[PDB]
Amino acid sequence: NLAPLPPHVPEHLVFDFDMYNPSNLSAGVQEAWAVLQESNVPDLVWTRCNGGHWIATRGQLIREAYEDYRHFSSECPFIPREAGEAYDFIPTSMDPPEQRQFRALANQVVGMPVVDKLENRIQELACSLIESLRPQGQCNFTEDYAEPFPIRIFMLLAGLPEEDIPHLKYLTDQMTRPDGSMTFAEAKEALYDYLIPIIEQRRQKPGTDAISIVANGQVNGRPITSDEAKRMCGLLLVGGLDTVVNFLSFSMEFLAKSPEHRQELIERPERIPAACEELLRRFSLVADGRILTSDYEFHGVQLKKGDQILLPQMLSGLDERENAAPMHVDFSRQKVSHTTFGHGSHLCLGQHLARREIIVTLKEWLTRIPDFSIAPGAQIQHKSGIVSGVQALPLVWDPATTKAV
Ligand code: HEM
Ligand SMILES: CN(C)c1cccc2c(S(=O)(=O)NCCOCCOCCNC(=O)[C@]34C[C@H]5C[C@H](C[C@H](C5)C3)C4)cccc12
Ligand SMILES: [K+]
Repeated sequence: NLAPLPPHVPEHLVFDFDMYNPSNLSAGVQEAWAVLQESNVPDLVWTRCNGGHWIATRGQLIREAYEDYRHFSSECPFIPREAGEAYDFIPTSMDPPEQRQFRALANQVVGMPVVDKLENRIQELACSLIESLRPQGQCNFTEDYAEPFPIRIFMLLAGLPEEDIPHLKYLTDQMTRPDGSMTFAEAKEALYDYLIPIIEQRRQKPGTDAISIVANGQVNGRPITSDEAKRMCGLLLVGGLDTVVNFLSFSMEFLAKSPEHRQELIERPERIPAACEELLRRFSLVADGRILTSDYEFHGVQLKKGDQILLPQMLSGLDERENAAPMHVDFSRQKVSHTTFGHGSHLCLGQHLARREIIVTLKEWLTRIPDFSIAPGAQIQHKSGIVSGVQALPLVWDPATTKAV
């Protein structure tokens, strides 16, 4: 489905990349996107897929556009446009300067100080999940560890009850794993519908959970509205789910296929934080974007007001112009540059929580289950979109090589 080429887009910049079903996807999703960085592909191209939009293909342009919020607005951040148009999460759908105070409030509840009182539940959570799988000699890592882990952490951050996990999980999957049964807007309303009463409850009777802080916060002078509070809690919920689920999956798929990298981390556990950083670069997975606020020439290319531009956070660290031999994982890589957590005013607020979740997972898994493999005969399937991922991750190990800890 190739949308008619707008008159202002020259034909030499056309490259019909499909972000939801890239060709060569079977070879790995990062590799599928990296086709945009082969030598005969311009720094900035137009695809007619998914309604028609620009794609910046190089770290320098991706970073620049993310810095220039005046021209590249978060008001419509998703492709296709209809999804971008409905989306009203806070602060991701706002531009500076109104975004600033909402980001400050969100930061209180997911920021670096909060990551200390949570560490213990994160550690405990990772250990009991791993210990439950360890004697089986197999799991589907995506389903059995990756999925339950971040939602359980969010419940403890937001002071919500465990029994709600399955309902909430059903709601969020309906939003981010579309089978096409309902529109983005439709799924989002279903989600808000759960959240609306909880905010009502916690505005009248506030506690000390993240939802209570948000719903009773002060922004831009005055108290936050119930509408604003819902739009914030919606994003605090979903922001840390698919990203962490899919990232851990990519990481574990790599370690399962790489005994030498496994052993490196087993022999030298102090290298885990650095290995986390290099995996973050290599298996970067987010791609959202911006909408042009005005006509604007960007690196020799005429962009038109209302044009959408995909600015793939994924691509910056895969750019061979900023990391030599980018497809190779080197835990001893000396200057690891990436925009995996974004760039500019919307830089991931959960990046510190995310790193703890990743580092704790790797530390605790390698200690209990040092030697594991991809199940024999399994072909690992990837999916591509705004948050790329792993369909399933069947792993196997000999329980006799494991230790209860
Ligand atoms: C591997 C894990 C994660 C990755 C790769 C990731 C990636 C990103 C990216 C690329 C953005 C920028 C979006 C944009 O500019 O439009 C972002 C923003 C954000 N992230 Fe994450 N994220 C992760 C985990 C988390 C977690 C655990 C949380 C906490 C619940 C979280 C909360 C947020 C929030 C609230 C924003 C919006 C910041 C703003 O608009 O000012 N993220 N993340
Ligand atoms: C034109 N056409 C026929 C169509 C074709 C193809 C698909 C279509 C879809 S669609 O169903 O594929 N589009 C909806 C998919 O987007 C889900 C992502 O939102 C989840 C919330 N995540 C964040 O807020 C995040 C905000 C930021 C950035 C990331 C990571 C994290 C932080 C959380 C996302 C809908 C309608 C039409 C479609
Ligand atoms: K919008």
